[PDB]
Amino acid sequence: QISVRGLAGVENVTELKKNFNRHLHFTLVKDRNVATPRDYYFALAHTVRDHLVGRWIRTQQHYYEKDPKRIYYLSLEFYMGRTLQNTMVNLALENACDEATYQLGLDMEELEEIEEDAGLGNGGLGRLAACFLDSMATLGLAAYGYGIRYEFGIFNQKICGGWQMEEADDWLRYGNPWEKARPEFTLPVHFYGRVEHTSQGAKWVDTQVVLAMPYDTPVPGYRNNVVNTMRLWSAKAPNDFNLGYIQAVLDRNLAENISRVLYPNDNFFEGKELRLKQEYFVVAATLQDIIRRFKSSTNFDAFPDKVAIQLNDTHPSLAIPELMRVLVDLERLDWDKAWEVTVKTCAYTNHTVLPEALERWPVHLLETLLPRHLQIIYEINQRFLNRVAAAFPGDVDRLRRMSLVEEGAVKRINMAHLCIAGSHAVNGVARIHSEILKKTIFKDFYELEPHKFQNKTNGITPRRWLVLCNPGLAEIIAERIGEEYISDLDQLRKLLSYVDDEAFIRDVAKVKQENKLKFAAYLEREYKVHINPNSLFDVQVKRIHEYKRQLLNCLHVITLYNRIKKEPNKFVVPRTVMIGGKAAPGYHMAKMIIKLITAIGDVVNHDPVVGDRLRVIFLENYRVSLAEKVIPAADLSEQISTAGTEASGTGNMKFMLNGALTIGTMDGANVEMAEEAGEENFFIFGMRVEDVDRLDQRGYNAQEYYDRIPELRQIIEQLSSGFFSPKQPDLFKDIVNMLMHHDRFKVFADYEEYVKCQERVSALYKNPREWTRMVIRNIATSGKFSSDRTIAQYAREIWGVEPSRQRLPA
Amino acid sequence: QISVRGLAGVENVTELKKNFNRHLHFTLVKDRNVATPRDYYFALAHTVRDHLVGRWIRTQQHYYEKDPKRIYYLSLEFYMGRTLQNTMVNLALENACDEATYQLGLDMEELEEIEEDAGLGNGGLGRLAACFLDSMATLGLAAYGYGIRYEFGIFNQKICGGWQMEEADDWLRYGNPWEKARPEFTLPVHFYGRVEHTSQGAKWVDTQVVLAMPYDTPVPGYRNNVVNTMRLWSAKAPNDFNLGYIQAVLDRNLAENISRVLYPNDNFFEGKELRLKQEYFVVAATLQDIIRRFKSSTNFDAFPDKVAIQLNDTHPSLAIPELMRVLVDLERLDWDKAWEVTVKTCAYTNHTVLPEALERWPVHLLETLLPRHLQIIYEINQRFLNRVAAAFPGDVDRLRRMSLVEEGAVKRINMAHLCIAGSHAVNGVARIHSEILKKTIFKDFYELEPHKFQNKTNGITPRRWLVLCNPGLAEIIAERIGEEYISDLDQLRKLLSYVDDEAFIRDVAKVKQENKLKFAAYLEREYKVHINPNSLFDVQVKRIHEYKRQLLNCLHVITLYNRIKKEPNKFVVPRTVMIGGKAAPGYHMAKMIIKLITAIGDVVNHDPVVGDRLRVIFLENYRVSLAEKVIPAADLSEQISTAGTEASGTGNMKFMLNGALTIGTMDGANVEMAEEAGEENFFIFGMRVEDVDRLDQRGYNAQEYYDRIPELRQIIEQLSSGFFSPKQPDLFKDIVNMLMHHDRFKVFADYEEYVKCQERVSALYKNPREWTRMVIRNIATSGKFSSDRTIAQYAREIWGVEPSRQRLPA
Ligand SMILES: O=C(O)c1ccc(-c2nnc([C@@H]3O[C@H](CO)[C@@H](O)[C@H](O)[C@H]3O)[nH]2)cc1
Ligand SMILES: O=C(O)c1ccc(-c2nnc([C@@H]3O[C@H](CO)[C@@H](O)[C@H](O)[C@H]3O)[nH]2)cc1
Ligand SMILES: O=c1[nH]cnc2c1ncn2[C@@H]1O[C@@H](COP(=O)(O)O)[C@@H](O)[C@H]1O
Ligand SMILES: O=c1[nH]cnc2c1ncn2[C@@H]1O[C@@H](COP(=O)(O)O)[C@@H](O)[C@H]1O
Ligand SMILES: *Cc1c(COP(=O)(O)O)cnc(C)c1O
Ligand SMILES: *Cc1c(COP(=O)(O)O)cnc(C)c1O
Repeated sequence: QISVRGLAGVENVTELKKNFNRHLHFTLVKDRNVATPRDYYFALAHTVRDHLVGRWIRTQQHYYEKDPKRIYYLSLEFYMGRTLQNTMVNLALENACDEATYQLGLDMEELEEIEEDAGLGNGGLGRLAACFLDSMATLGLAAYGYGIRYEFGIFNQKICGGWQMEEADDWLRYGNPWEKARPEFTLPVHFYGRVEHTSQGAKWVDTQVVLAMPYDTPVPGYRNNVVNTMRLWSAKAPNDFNLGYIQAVLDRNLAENISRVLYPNDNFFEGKELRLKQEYFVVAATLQDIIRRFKSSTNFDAFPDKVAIQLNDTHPSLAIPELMRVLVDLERLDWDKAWEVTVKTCAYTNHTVLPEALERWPVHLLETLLPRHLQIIYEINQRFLNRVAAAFPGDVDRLRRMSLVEEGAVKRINMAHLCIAGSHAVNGVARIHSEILKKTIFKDFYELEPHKFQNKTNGITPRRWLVLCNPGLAEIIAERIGEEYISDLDQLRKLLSYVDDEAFIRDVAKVKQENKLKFAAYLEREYKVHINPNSLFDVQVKRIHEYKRQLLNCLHVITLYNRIKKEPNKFVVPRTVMIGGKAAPGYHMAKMIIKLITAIGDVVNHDPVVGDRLRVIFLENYRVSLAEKVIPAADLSEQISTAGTEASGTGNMKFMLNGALTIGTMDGANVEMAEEAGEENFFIFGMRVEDVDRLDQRGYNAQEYYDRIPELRQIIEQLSSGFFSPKQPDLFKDIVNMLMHHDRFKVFADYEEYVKCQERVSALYKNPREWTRMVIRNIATSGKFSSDRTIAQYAREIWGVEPSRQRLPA
Repeated sequence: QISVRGLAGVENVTELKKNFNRHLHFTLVKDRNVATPRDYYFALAHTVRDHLVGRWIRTQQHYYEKDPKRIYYLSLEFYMGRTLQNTMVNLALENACDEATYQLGLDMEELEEIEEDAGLGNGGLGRLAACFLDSMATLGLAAYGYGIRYEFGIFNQKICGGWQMEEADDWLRYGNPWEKARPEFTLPVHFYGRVEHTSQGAKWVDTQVVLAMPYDTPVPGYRNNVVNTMRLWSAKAPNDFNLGYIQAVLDRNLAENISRVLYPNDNFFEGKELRLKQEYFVVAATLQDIIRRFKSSTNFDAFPDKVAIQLNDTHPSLAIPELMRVLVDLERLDWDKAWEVTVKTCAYTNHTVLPEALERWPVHLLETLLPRHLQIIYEINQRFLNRVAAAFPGDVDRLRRMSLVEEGAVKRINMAHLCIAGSHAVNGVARIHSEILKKTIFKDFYELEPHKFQNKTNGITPRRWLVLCNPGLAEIIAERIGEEYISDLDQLRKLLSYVDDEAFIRDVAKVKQENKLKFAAYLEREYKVHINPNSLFDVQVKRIHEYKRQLLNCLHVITLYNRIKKEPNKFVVPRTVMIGGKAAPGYHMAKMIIKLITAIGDVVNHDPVVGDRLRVIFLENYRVSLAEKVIPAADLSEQISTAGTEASGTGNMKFMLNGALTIGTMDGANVEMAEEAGEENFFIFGMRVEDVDRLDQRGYNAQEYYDRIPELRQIIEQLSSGFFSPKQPDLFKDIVNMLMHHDRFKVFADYEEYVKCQERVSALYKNPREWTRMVIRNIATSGKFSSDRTIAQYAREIWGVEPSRQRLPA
């Protein structure tokens, strides 16, 4: 039906129908009389998978023959979401599959909804890794994603009595048709033991062994016939493990727990032994695989010419001492040569400056679990500090600040300092964040080695985040400027010539309206709730965290409610305020924020004086598949973190691409988005980084704001007195106490400017033509935020490889 | 090449090659350049599996339409072995697959050796269940096997320093291509809780829930296009299970442990809670499935007309109170009606009279785990004892003996008594065993309800145990009498007309000689040991147990050694004595017996005076796939259990079919084998049951035999003094002490007759023509021991269904 979804040729459709029926019969062992919709989904997924495998084999064969430099992207998280539609988009099969299924009496959209998200990440960091894989394949890079195949991904969120409850995400229950187990490339990983010093070096002995079994998933590029690999490791006990008899078999679970569950924290370091085991597990298995592939092309001087290892935050930082262990202890390279190879091979991306997010492992843990790695870390530290002392003689405090070993009650290893010492490139993820790294937390390292420090502003894939989730928008764009923009997003600039075009204005608004109707209906069906689709859709979706300031949004919502109640017969622009996201299970304040949001909804949504002027909805179980539905429906994107706290953001970019305007602080990538679109086309408010710093020097006193702003005082009195919790009047006292006395994120300091800026949003929404013209100016300038741009910069400036848009033969 | 393996038509071969390459490419995601032999095995298995699925769907469809009476065979064990060859045999595909693989440059026999045994049983009981499934499919019965999908089957046995070591049997590591997961038919199973009595009956509440997920495996009949189902249940935790967060997810293993591992005991009741959970798990899931299928054909009067449930020993005995629970508590039938339905539905097969093998569960366990079932058991008992009291008034001791509840230190439920009370048929597994049941342990029950008690002599499938494992023998038989004997084994009687046929005599001996050469070579390759293939192959393979008397065999072997050493220059018929089998991990005496056998080997095999006259080999890791290799190579089958202890045996039958002569006691099915072949064609020795009873009344005194038999005294002195363990002279004192003072199985009492009978074996082996003529008389009369005969008797005399040799259409 729509051009960007490709051709539905008679031959293709016939062949797809044949293969669908073949899989239903032979693969699934069903006939049409007892097949369920889930069987039909699987028969389609196997049909589409067959089209990948030829390209997958040929791509991997091509890399063996050409022997290009290989890029290894190491991450503890790959937030992939669903695969079926993305595969169809990238193979140009969507219209053919639609037609084929339609002729079989089936609705393909319904089958798509059956697939489970691969929820192997927490939020932005995990999703960035997924976008990056898509871009590396699209740009023809010989790239491999390496991670852990968690049995349970990010928990499913249920809301019960307004509180978050967690349920296990048993995503593999019905099988995963996309992966291929490769038990033949199973590798041993060692833990515990002790170090023996012999005549010819150190030996790590008496270890416990866990096997790492790989599962491979194909990663198709956009219409270029390249299919790369994501290799995820699963933990298995050896067969002699603990080998009365019955108990020894049941105790195999202790080893296999390593890959059981994703730690559900976003921007918070928990410090548990199981997490450290996960980190080493992924690193040790991956590095053996890398070395095997290198040897099957003595001479490790060429290793950095054939291998790049990108560390996604510090989570895989043990790659640095593990590489040194292998080169020194097993290959018998001298230390200095090994270190040169290591530094030239590794590069580190930092994703946060929040102190509670930084990994600082207790020395006693490393000593017990990884005794050889601790020795190597100490030697790295001594040699590194010797360089510092030579460059800054007498500066004893600098030595203490830069040490990999932190002194204190418990000695800890600072993993970020290890990553900087052992990498040839260190980057932040947006311009403001990379500057903050050089001025504050890594200032000392920047002064020693300025050449290491770079910026690589984040991006998102326009395949998933435009073509897949918003085909109506993709199509009206394609009608004007063709299809090349899908792999060259800078071509969206051509849309600025259609800012005064009456037909284009109408089409952009029509597509938004359709997306809003479709989402309003989705809400009714799956969650028994009614919304006005003519209201402004005001959306804040992201993990729940104090720094992201869902609480600031809550204060605005209550302000609007109180204004309506004060002057009920005055016109206000109707809004549907939607907030969604998961709280980490142990993060009490985040769980209280969720409860506050639902409690505000319980009052606002049932007040007959409000009517359909204001609705507050908590969107349950926010995840990649839900993002694909809500983002195309949004009018206003809330990006309201305290300046200096959101390293980049990527949700922000998804909203910009899909025709929402942004209300935001000058934080993370918001700064660059505003620069690209023009500040006049963005709703900027609040303290800049420098203003936050000035307040911190003086002392933040929240009481001053309470005393000066009557509207704010009223809200705090309502919270304290039980207005939003009549049966439990003190339910929110922890929230009030934090806001008044211990608010690290200065919610009150941005309240007045936020409310005023929100009034400007409402004023523009009253003039649909001008709202839509501003939207066009945003979409048109979103090209910089393609992850294709991001990856091309990594490739050229860090990895030393050239991207290619050349197609492999089919 | 050979006729019984079917046709290799050009069209068939071409199609198999095409599909093999299709699976290698699309299913396995390999090309020929990186494929391993394991990949080739999987590509073949998927190719053969495709030929099953059409017949499988059609068979199950046919049962839905015709609605025949369904037979449910409940077992905790299904000892299946490998599937690939058996599937080819039953579909007549073996020669075509051989030719197809040969044209691809591959050796099919090598690929077959890659497949793991499905080792989901311990020995005879589990293997009987597997033979039965094959016969039920071959006889066109609408039959379902129901069990547990253990993650770890019977342990792999390694011998280290002559001792058994156990290793986990991780049989699913590389995947199982034969099964199909059916997560859509997942069912809840309840544990713990308590009983509430309401106005309208008992309710079982506050239970813990475990999910039972079914996996289905096809069971093809012999060339009749029938494919039945074996449904095995796997334990899964619900997603809200224990739902800090991380620990709750890791604790899901506690529920999933139910299906983790097979208890490795043969003829020994251990009494562990986990085993009871396994028993209930299989019963509760299976009964829900049965009832669902019955309702999808109010009125449970027709239930026994549409359903038969066969209990494989007492392991699934909880089916009786579970059926009552469902009918009374959930369907609201009155007790008497429910009991009538239950009794008419259930039948019980007993497999042992050894007292330590009988299940007697402590009441406190049932009270905690299954409180409603315990109440139902007590009510069954009271009503049953009321009938006993009315039939035998005043006989208070009979009431105590027959009670389902045993008094004592700990009260126990006798599960055999429950099975008799709640079944319309009770059978033993060989004539002598069924008679023993009526005279001894179930005498009281027989007097109350004589009509319940039957015999069904065991059997083996001639598909696996002749055609598959011994194609050379199958072929030379087929050349004379055609192929119909493979599904009608009584036709082997026609071979008696070829007992004086010189060509047939020569061919029978030639096939044995070929099998011996092939096995001698297998031993060299896989286990670095050399044997004389002209020696008599004297084989005892079965689980290690005192009752099976591997020790009696050991005494004969030492006797032969001592005779050689006494008169080294006298001719003796050369022998290779092979003993193999697993010991249960906690059965200390069984483990000592293994060590004795290897220690005898260490002395005998290295004595230069013995030469190649005598070799003693312990066959490591005895299992179904090893049975298929060693049994066709055997000359002498050792079946030497103390009279009254081996309920039937089935190894005995496998040897008879494959051209070995038998040395044995009049125990189990040996009695019927000797009756069929003629006692003159069997090497019978030792005490009969009545002689054992006479010795028990007088008192067995082993010292008397030691005092009277100099050859026996010498052996005991050798064991005691360290002749077979020079570095640890007292290593075998537990064995000596048991034989001299606490031998329940009267080894010494049968020693003299055993040695004399063995001398008669040697004398016959010296005359190859007469040995082979006796062999022909055994093979010719083995027809009774087809499991097809056994199943036809169950079908007619217990289940009330008619077997059919009619083919479904292809
Ligand atoms: O489990 C942990 O220990 C953990 C998880 C995520 C993070 C994390 N740190 N930063 C992020 C997000 O990364 C994305 C992608 O760069 C940025 O857009 C966000 O600004 C940042 O918060 N996530 C830190 C620690
Ligand atoms: O795990 C247990 O608790 C268990 C296992 C097997 C047995 C068992 N009882 N009898 C058998 C064997 O059954 C076969 C098949 O009928 C007979 O041929 C053997 O004689 C018998 O020992 N096995 C008892 C208990
Ligand atoms: O000996 C070979 N001949 C041809 N191709 C090979 C050989 N070894 C590896 N390859 C290719 O590389 C393999 C995948 O690379 P790996 O990820 O290093 O195992 C296969 O996909 C092959 O296409
Ligand atoms: O509604 C129906 N129409 C046709 N066949 C059915 C229907 N329901 C069940 N069946 C058959 O029975 C099913 C298997 O039986 P089950 O083991 O009871 O699920 C399928 O194999 C079908 O062939
Ligand atoms: C993009 C995305 C995020 C990151 O959003 P931010 O607003 O940048 O934190 C988190 N979760 C999901 C499911 C996403 O798709
Ligand atoms: C047949 C068989 C048995 C039973 O043999 P018995 O000699 O009757 O105990 C045990 N194990 C395996 C592997 C078998 O094939």
